[PDB]
Amino acid sequence: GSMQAIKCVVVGDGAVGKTCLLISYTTNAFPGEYIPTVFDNYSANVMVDGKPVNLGLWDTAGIADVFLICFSLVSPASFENVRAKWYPEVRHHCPNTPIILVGTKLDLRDDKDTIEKLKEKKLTPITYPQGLAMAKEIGAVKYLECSALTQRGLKTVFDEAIRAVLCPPPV
Ligand SMILES: Nc1nc2c(ncn2[C@@H]2O[C@H](COP(=O)(O)OP(=O)(O)NP(=O)(O)O)[C@@H](O)[C@H]2O)c(=O)[nH]1
Ligand SMILES: [Mg+2]
Repeated sequence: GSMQAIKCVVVGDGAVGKTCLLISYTTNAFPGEYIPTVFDNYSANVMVDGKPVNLGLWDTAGIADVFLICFSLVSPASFENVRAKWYPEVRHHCPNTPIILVGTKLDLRDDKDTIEKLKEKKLTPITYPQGLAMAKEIGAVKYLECSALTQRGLKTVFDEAIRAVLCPPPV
């Protein structure tokens, strides 16, 4: 053993939950404490489809094998920036590198008070069909929703980032 190294770079607007996504996945605990930019990258040794992989995860302020573009499901402004900023920025460096679109803070999309404070701003959470359509719009290989807090959807984000590298499409 013998494992494949895969580099994954995580981008998206400020406060969408990139750091908490990576820490929750790699330590299995949502961080209830301050996180100094001491760490800009995290690591996980994972088995996907019977294949041992060293997943290297690179965090940013909001050569990759795969990118995660993240937006908060309760921030329409972060969602618009997926196509306005993050997709063009990734594609200038890397025309072909797969992208996974990730909607974060899934626990808040059905949260009553987060729905109610948005409604004061004539905003509403991003729905699953809207996210899926934005993924098609930016040519993302997959669209996934997750909560770092509850860990719902969290493992699948990384499993899919890995499958995107290990199993590229025909062509
Ligand atoms: N309810 C909920 N809050 C979350 C979740 N993930 C992160 N948060 C909260 O969202 C805020 C931002 O999280 P953080 O991971 O620091 O975001 P970031 O994208 O790294 N920010 P930056 O780009 O500035 O470094 C924090 O208050 C954090 O607790 C989640 O899944 N659910
Ligand atoms: Mg951060």
